[PDB]
Amino acid sequence: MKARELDVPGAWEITPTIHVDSRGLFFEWLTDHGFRAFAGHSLDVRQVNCSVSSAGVLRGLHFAQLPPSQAKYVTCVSGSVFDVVVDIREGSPTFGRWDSVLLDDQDRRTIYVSEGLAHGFLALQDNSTVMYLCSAEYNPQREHTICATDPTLAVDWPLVDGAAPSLSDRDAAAPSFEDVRASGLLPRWEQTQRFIGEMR
Amino acid sequence: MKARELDVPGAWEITPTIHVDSRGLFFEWLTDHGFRAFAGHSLDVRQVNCSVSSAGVLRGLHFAQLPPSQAKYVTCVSGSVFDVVVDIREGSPTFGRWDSVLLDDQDRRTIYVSEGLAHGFLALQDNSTVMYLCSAEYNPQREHTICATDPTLAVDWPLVDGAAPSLSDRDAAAPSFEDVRASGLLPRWEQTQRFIGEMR
Repeated sequence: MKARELDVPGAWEITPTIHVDSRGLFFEWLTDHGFRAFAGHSLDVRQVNCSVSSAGVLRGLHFAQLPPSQAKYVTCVSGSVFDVVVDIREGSPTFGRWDSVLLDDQDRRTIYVSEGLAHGFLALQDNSTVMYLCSAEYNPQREHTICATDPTLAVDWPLVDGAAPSLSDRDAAAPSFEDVRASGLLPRWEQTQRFIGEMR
Repeated sequence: MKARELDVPGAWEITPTIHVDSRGLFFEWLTDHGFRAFAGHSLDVRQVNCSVSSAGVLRGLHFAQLPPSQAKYVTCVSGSVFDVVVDIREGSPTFGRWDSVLLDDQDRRTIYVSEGLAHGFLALQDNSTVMYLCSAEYNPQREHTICATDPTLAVDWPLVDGAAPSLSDRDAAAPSFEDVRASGLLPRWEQTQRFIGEMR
């Protein structure tokens, strides 16, 4: 299982080894040995979520406060989504930068988003199903959103032929990256790096 | 999340609460609190597998030796499969009995199969995708198969319009339930119950 670190350190694109046969195909989405190899520790799966999205739906950008924050291991099992990770860790060398992975049912990649990072996606097709393993259960009291179209982050979302994204009400009213930063709610690089080190 | 114990004790059918909105739908597939409620302990996810199957493919019947065996939390995210669990635990009150759950992308149910049970499924539609969380990594040296069409177990598979199942080569040559039993490879109820108790 090929794992490539993204331009945001602590986020990875994983490409599975897909076994194809007369019955269809099989692959190992996660393995503890494969995960540990790139992440340096085991993924503690406390929750697994699934969404189905129509074309142009944008969910994000979410993060969870440290600790324990909420690491995400994210894949698309039908359709396709353009998935984004944002370095929101203050003091990080790449603070403010983002990168993307194309998740879909063709190459069946995954994005791993480690703790204190922000994540979201835009569904590129109808009936786009995303599953994601989380290192913590849903905790609306420590989960935050950043406007997915925030001009400081300036993520380049690939609009669908060629229309405005559909967002939830909460995601549509999300505060700006600068609002969140100035609220002292962004994770700190020093502590996220240390928290990941104590797991390793 | 509604959890109903099957006729095989230690296997459960889980029905999620599906949240539907303008974007599509979302649900929590697993939560630690929801899992613990019915299973009495946390699921230790060490591997997650995914298959895509065409109509009439039958995978099974697999089990893993205790300990730690391999508990499975199994769902269908596209298409539909008829999923079977078999009580292969010697000394169990329901030794030899089986039950089924219909997994599909409509009701989005799950089957939880605890340790020392045997599991399999028959895909009822093309492009039937199954994901499953496992409490242990793939260990071909402690994993065994029982003929899915074994006459002692006598599972009633729902053949697809109306043809023989397609099996892997290994599953097509699997030994009989009585071969496995007589090889002392079946799990023991007393130890599986005790192993689950030490986790609880």
